[PDB]
Amino acid sequence: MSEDTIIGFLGQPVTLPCHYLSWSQSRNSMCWGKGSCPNSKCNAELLRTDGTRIISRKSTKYTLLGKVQFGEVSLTISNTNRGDSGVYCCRIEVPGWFNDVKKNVRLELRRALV
Repeated sequence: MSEDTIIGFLGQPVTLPCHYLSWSQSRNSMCWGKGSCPNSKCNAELLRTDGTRIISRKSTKYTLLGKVQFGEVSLTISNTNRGDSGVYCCRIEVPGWFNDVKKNVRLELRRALV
């Protein structure tokens, strides 16, 4: 496929898309990280859930605005700066081996009439 790319401003919020309406608190967990998806878990982890909610975070820059129990786990970065560009990884953890859903998301950050 094509992966998906998000265009956003600087000093402004941004939301990386990522769902899984197939979600279950009793079996699913999830993490966001900077960079392409590793072979296991997230690298430069920025957000982590436990099936029903956020359990860890890199800082109050990252947050999940949707509902974690309904698979709405789209990352929302708070103040954005040119440093946040790049590929991010959304990894929805499905148990067993080899079944996880990894999704790489690019993020371009531009300026306006400033």
